[PDB]
Amino acid sequence: YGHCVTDSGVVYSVGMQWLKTQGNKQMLCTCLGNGVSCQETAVTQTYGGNSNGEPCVLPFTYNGRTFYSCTTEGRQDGHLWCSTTSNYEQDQKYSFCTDHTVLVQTRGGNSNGALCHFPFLYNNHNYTDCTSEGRRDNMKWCGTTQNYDADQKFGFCPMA
Ligand SMILES: *[C@@H]1O[C@H](CO)[C@@H](O)[C@H](O)[C@H]1NC(C)=O
Repeated sequence: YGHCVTDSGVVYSVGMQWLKTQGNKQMLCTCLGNGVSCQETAVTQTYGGNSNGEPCVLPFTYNGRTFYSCTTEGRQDGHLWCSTTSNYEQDQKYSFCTDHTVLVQTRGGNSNGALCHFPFLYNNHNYTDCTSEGRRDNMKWCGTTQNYDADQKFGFCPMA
C-alpha cells in the first residue's frame, strides 16, 4: 500500500518525485500510489510577464550568463523568470515561474536516490536546504517531500 517501485528496486513513497532516464533525456517521475507521474523536463509553471505567463524558450542568456531554466536574475519581486523566446534580448520576452520548479537529486538514508523536494518540513519545522540534523559527517541531507518527518524519508544531497 503506497509508494512505487521503479528502476531496479528503488521504491519511492507516494507524492515522491525522482529523476529517471526515459530514453535519451531526464524525466520527473513521482509515485502517488495510483501510479508514477512522469513529466518530461518541461519548463516551469510560468505566469505573468510580457508573455502572458506562457512557456519559456531556453537556453536563454541574460546579463552575460547562459540560463537553462528560470532565474531570479534582476528579479526584485521574489519569484523567478524565463525567456519566452530563443532570442531573449531579441524579443525581450519572458515569464515568471514558481520557485524555479527546484529539483534536488538526493540519495541514501531511506529514500534511495530520491529527487529531494524543497522546501521540506522537518519536525513541524519547515526547511529549505540539505540540513544536517542527526548527522555528524559532511553529508548534508534534506527531505524527499514537503514533510520529511511526516513521511520519514530522507536523502543525501549532491557533492555541492
Ligand atoms: C510549513 O509551511 C507551510 C506553508 O508555508 C504551512 O502550511 C505549514 O503549516 C508549515 N509548517 C509548520 C510546522 O508551521
